[PDB]
Amino acid sequence: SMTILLDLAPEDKEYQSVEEEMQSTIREHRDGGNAGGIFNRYNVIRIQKVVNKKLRERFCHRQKEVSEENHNHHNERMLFHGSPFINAIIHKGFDERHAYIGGMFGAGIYFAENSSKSNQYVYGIGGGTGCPTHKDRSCYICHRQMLFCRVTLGKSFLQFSTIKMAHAPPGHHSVIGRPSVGLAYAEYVIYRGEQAYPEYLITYQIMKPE
Ligand SMILES: Cc1cc(N2CCN(C)[C@@H](C)C2)ncc1-c1ccc(-c2nc3c(CO)cccc3c(=O)[nH]2)cc1
Ligand SMILES: [Zn+2]
Repeated sequence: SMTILLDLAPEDKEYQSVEEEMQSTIREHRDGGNAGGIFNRYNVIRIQKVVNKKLRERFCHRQKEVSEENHNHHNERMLFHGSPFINAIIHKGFDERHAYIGGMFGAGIYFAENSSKSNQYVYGIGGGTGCPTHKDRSCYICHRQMLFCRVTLGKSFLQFSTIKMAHAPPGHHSVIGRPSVGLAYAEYVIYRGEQAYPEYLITYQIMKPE
């Protein structure tokens, strides 16, 4: 459906809040930077607010159903999502028919509290072949994009190791993978696309350390 992208000004508190969450949640990955590249900082190019009436309608309708099953609590969290399918997401919304089958919690839609974890999926699973132009997973030239999303978690089912599932457990609305001594970083899983709204579209580069 019809999507409008509104540019946030770098001087605005809103743009600054999104960049602060993005920059401050960067951490070192176990693959030594193979999937997302080697960097300790991003160069934020643009931050846009995604406006889509039909997506907002579907998200708000689902929030009400979740609230009803969760003592009138949405349990909403702002979380990162990196994907080669950014264009489809901002126009058509998140779709569980395009879930990550290979995911450690089964065929769900995966979100991160660490921007660096989502950066590992911008070009595909495991970084795929990298940027389309230079076939480089650590490309410092190409402008990357990721989303900072409103995610309705409702009643979360907490897990610490791999358990493949198709849907959240009975009475639950999401699955959370927690880090332990185990997972390196937390993973947030929804099994219904309408439980996430792609609120912010961030255009950035990973920065090559000096
Ligand atoms: C589902 C899929 C198919 C595909 N394909 C292209 C080639 N082909 C067209 C098909 C084979 C299909 N490429 C990428 C994805 C995909 C996209 C994003 C993620 C993703 N995962 C995350 C995780 C998983 O642990 C944790 C934390 C955060 C994230 C995150 O932000 N994003 C996973 C997979
Ligand atoms: Zn490139």
